[PDB]
Amino acid sequence: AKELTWVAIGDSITYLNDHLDETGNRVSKGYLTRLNEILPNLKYINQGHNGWTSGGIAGNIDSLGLIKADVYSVFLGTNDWWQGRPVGKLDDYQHDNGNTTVYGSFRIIISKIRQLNPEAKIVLITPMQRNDFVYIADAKNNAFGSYQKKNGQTLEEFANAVLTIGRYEQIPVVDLYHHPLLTLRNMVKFKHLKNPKNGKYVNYKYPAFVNIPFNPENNEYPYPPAAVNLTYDGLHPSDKGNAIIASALADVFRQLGLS
Ligand SMILES: [Cl-]
Repeated sequence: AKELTWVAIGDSITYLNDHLDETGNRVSKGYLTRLNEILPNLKYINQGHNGWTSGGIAGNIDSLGLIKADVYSVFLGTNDWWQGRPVGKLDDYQHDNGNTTVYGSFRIIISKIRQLNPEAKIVLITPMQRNDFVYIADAKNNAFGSYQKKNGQTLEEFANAVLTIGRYEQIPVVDLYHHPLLTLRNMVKFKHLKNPKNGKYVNYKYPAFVNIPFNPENNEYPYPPAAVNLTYDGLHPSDKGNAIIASALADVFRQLGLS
């Protein structure tokens, strides 16, 4: 019945597929679930680790319980960007300079996959753009969007590194970063914020909201249900976001002959 085991390696965007309560139930189907609806012979294993960088994945690579499978996807980098990890250069992927850059981490991860199954298909997924993130369970956990550099690096540099590794290895890449539907303006409808001039709440869409302070101690959660668009919190995909991701991933799986 064309059954294929698919290990999905990732961060919270992958993790949350099977923990919808952690989205505040804003999401009903994650991208693994949706991929499987499109390609029902693909049997996912969720190796998404909540909050992890590619550095964390690579650094713990022998302790994740990774198993032999027919196809692996790797969807990492957004947390590396936020944490300011150096992207590195292709040389860090080609040679063992340690788990000290994103390129280095991908070297470790792809090498492990090939150890597990030298015959397995591999797909890389670039980070999606992200707007201002506010954690639904604790608003003190927040981050600015990818319109701004973090530690001198753009999120686009991380997407470009993934694309470069894909080209070097002749491994297909799902480019979410440059996906024409996955734009900053469509991440959230508005941020619900106090107007500094009068203390009253106002719906500020993007890019207006970049100019309005958010104080999590003096402001309700700034992304009520009405704010959901491609994400429910600035960062993590909504049902709509997950559908677009799953469709893009399904196209690549088809091209690889996995359908
Ligand atoms: Cl699972």
